[PDB]
Amino acid sequence: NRSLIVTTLLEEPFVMFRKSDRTLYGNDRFEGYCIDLLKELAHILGFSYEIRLVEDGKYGAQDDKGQWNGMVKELIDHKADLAVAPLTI
Repeated sequence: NRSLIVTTLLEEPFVMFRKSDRTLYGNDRFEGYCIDLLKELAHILGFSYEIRLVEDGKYGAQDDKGQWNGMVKELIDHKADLAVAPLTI
């Protein structure tokens, strides 16, 4: 039942800006493919989420210490629960 904290980065058309004439709050800032996937997945497993921004604007990028940034280090330090955007395996 629990809001799996989403960090995000905007990519086209995976996670776009939502452009509407409604006033958009947070999650409503973002439209796109993985948003529709996330709604599907919440309808599957019956819990919830909360979309936030990325910590620096990056997809992510390791250094030579193993030091990531972006959404990658957002899920390394476990300071999001989900990361709705295209992230490579």
